[PDB]
Amino acid sequence: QWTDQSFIEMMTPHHQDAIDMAEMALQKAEHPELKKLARNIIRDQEREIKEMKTWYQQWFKRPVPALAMDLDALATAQNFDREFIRQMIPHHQMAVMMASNLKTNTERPEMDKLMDDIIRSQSAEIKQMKQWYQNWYG
Ligand SMILES: [Cu+]
Ligand SMILES: [Cu+]
Repeated sequence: QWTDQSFIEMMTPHHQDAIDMAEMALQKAEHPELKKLARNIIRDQEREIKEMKTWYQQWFKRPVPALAMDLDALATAQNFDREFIRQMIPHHQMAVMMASNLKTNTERPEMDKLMDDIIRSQSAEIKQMKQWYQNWYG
């Protein structure tokens, strides 16, 4: 059962990985649909990281401590877009399934709004990537 603290500790680098892949995609992606996604992942998940880091400080009197994606496998992948989606889909799935779990445990209104946002946007992005993968590679 996830608590507010351990969730943020895990979700922070998880979001950071997505941002890092999305930044790489601004350079290496071919399909414009993918770059529009990346620009959204960057904007929306940097904002959530910033909030998680803030809340963590406010609630736990210290910054988020530190110590799932393979960015070198993506960098040297023969087909960037295919490997982006192949990694970003299950990555988003962990986010969704976790956000749903914490949703029924947390008592903080900040986390409850955050869970809904994750569940909402990331599920939608999954639907887009599934569709793109079918059109480009199906
Ligand atoms: Cu994340
Ligand atoms: Cu993701």
